Amino acid sequence: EYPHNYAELLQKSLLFYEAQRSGRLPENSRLNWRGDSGLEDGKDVGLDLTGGWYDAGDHVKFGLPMAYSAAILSWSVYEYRDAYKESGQLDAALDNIKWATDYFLKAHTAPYELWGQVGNGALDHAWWGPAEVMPMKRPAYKIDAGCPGSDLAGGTAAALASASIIFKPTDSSYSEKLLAHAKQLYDFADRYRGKYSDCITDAQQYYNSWSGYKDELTWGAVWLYLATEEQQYLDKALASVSDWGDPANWPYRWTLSWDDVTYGAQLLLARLTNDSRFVKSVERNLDYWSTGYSHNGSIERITYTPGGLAWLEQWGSLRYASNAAFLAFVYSDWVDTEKAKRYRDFAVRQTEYMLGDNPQQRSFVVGYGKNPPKHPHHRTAHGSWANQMNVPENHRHTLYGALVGGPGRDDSYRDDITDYASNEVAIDYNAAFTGNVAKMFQLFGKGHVPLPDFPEKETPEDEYFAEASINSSGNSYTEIRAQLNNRSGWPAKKTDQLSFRYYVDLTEAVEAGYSAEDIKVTAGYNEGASVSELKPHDASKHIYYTEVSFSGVLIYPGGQSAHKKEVQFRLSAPDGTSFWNPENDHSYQGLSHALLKTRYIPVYDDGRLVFGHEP
Ligand SMILES: [Ca+2]
Ligand SMILES: [Ca+2]
Ligand SMILES: [Cl-]
Ligand code: NA
Repeated sequence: EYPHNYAELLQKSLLFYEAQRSGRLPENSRLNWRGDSGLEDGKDVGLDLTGGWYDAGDHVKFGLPMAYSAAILSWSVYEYRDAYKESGQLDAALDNIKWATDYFLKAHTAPYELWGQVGNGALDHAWWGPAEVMPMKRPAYKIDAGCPGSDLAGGTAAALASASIIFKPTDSSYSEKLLAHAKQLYDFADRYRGKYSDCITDAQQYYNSWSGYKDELTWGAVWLYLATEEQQYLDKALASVSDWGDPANWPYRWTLSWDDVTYGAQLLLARLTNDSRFVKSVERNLDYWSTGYSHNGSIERITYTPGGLAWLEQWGSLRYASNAAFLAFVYSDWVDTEKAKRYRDFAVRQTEYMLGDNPQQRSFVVGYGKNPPKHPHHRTAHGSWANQMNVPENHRHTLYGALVGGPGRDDSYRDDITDYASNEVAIDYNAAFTGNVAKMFQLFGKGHVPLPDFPEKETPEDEYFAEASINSSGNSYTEIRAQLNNRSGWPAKKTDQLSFRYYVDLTEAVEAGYSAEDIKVTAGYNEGASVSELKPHDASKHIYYTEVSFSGVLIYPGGQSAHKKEVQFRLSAPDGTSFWNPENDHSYQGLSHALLKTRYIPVYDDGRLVFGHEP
């Protein structure tokens, strides 16, 4: 069997959020395959909008699911702080939530203005490569008083308010700052009513506000109550519920998600009030998800796969079962009735399904457990240099901790980078899941310890190199074809100051009465390089080189044309001479007429040797 370690699992789930980081990364970052990215986010609107999380396997920063994810992560630290502490993961949980809330503070530039998206969906998704080298424009979009977004603003207010609670013990001034912004955002949500996707209309095609904003208005208010213990916010929360309509008709067949936070709001209000409206609605939902909801005369129950997974729909199936399990866990830690036992058992069984107890006999958490998914739908972890999903054929990097979309309604599943149902990853997928892992550690994790010095720095493959071949060679010249490659991935990096050197031995020239001045270096077919005349490398041994420089030419791992540039160059002794001998030339060794990588044409970036061997 797989020997589960819930401290390790929790550690890895938080490492997933570290892999999602946009912006300038700290020096002490645990992932050597992530570098600075999105550094111009907000420049088109004159703001520093850098930081935050990439949503999924893409690089749009979608505000509504980012707020949701930070809120739920904060919620689980609020409920299960001791589990985070004893598993060693509290510092990492706070540090990862702070990455999101720091971005919310930058996005909240004015009391009634909130930047809600960076990146355009079509522009971002049309290109398949690592975040560090994104070549497209990344526009920023906002809501404000003239074009509001009570769902986005309310959900971000909830994220800041919940975060303000969990940061207070270790950073009271940051806590106070989070809380002050949360009050402003909630006033924005309350006073200027509308769905954010009616204003940031790009979001309609990815994170449409299907449920509207009445749920976020309750959600933000109750979180502000929990964060201030001021009665006005509880009153506002309860008043906002009147817009939910007749309590007999409250929905119960969905679950907590980035779109519908009704299920979180009513659960929090049930604990605060014991009002039968919220208690009954919570239990209708969790009955429907677990044993079945009894109408007195019939039993209504969510679809279950034959393998035991509670199956809501085709996309992010595991995310939905995890979100339900988190509600079940939190409710079963509150309520005293038999429903506490039934919901707890449900939550454990669903969590055990996605950790390996399923017909596929495999974990659905990348880099954890038995036979985890190897091909999650994730641009930067895959690391294509060619703008193609099947190049390379395996991921360059391990996206530790990511919960994939998972099986279909018949437990079917395919570990395929293009299978979006199976292998999508996303910050909202991992948010409640992270809390469920904390609870699994509390319940079953005695003696579980996290992994030390983890993860190990990945050893890079060849990232910068020339492939070269011999065009022709005579007794007075050598002509070379070269393609200078940037296939970087540890981390991927844009390079516009790449160069290489081609080394020759001129001993036979000196013996014949000639010198380096008599060799002419010329370019033929050329995609933007300069080729120097010969320069000395070792004067005593008559070793010279030509410097071939693509200075000012952008080369980067983002497409078949983007990752390489070509130049053909010739080194010529005077016409009619016969001394020229390439066979003792350092950079000529092993070359054939077929283009092939060579370690003897060293490559430089801004003058720094980055690959290959000098003589
Ligand atoms: Ca909503
Ligand atoms: Ca020679
Ligand atoms: Cl290209
Ligand atoms: Na693989």
